Amino acid sequence: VQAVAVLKGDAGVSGVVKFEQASESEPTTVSYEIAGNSPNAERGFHIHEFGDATNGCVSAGPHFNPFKKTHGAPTDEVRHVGDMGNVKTDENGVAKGSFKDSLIKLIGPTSVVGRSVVIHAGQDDLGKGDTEESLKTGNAGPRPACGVIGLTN
Amino acid sequence: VQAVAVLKGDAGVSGVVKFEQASESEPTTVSYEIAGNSPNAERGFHIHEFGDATNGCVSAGPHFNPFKKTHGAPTDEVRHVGDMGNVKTDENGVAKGSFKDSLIKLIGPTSVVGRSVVIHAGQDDLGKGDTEESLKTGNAGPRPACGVIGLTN
Ligand SMILES: [Cu+2]
Ligand SMILES: [Cu+2]
Ligand SMILES: [Zn+2]
Ligand SMILES: [Zn+2]
Repeated sequence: VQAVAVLKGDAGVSGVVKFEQASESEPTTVSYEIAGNSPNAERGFHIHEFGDATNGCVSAGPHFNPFKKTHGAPTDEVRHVGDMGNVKTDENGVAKGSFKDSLIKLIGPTSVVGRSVVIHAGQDDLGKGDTEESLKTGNAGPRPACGVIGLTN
Repeated sequence: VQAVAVLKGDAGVSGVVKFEQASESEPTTVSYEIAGNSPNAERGFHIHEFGDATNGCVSAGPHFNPFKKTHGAPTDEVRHVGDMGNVKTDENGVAKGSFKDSLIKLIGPTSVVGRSVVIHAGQDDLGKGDTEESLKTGNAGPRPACGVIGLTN
């Protein structure tokens, strides 16, 4: 199964995020190409609960957290399903790469199809900051771009 | 369960389409508010197979037709699942209304979540025209606006 999200916003940030999972027990491969970010930085990358674009990126809601855990790093045992950490931007402000993830799924009760992908304006503290907010959002900041995850061929 | 699609394009057409279904056997209520259309006309309204927005409204693919039937009217026995017919625009070019549909579903194997909603620039001939194209698209024409159907609260 394949899915894709086109990140759009009004801050000059945009990109494409592709998802791919063969079966439900298999990990999902996430590939992304995002431009318009600050050069040479880390930017929070997450899947938010709602694929609602009526109110910009705001209506996407909180991080997809069906298991009611606190915010963390993709590699943490305790993290939100939608926690993809930080993406690295080069000197031209382009973030590009891919990775596999076992919590994010395109099949089953926790499918992210129809939900949102959000790129933040700030760095994700991975739930290590000493603030209550660290545990919810990772203090990643504003959401310059987002896209609803849709099915593709 | 509730879902929504925000129709965007570069032709001045835009709107919001909301979906609502309590259980899978129940009909889905579709509500829509679209502006920027030709005044006092009929415009093809359909759910296309892919929620792929990488290539404008083109990448949304054909009408959602899991049962491999020909194009028809919402009331026809033989129609594509995604066949919502024509929406009527007033003197200000606004199409607004709602209806229930038993083929369109937000739950189950034929869920339209993650797929696309497309408003056309032309009138849907409801598969009555005498052209082969009538049976595929209804000769509805160009796709000025579309949106990926996402989950909401
Ligand atoms: Cu986020
Ligand atoms: Cu159509
Ligand atoms: Zn999180
Ligand atoms: Zn059709």
